[PDB]
Amino acid sequence: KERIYESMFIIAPNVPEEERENLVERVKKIIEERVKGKIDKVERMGMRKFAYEIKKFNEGDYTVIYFRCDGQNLQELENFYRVTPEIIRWQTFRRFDLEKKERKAQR
Repeated sequence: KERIYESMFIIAPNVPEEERENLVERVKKIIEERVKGKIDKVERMGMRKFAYEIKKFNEGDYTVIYFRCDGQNLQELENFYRVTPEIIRWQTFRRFDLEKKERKAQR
């Protein structure tokens, strides 16, 4: 069956908010068209302060995207992040807990 992932990415706070929203849209399209993932949820968490600096910023605009795919093209997303300096931090995780939960819901 398909695997469930989260990807959280943080946009630098000196990027205008409309450009921030466009970056979000670009990430969605990378997941849809390149990862070949189905998006389940986009959580726009908005601006949040860090414990200590990241790339010399003290805050950044958080988004988490929950998606499912076959796990074979995840590098498409990683490679988008690698070339996009406006995204100052990201992390992508397979959500085994959510896969287990779904199997449980189904029975």
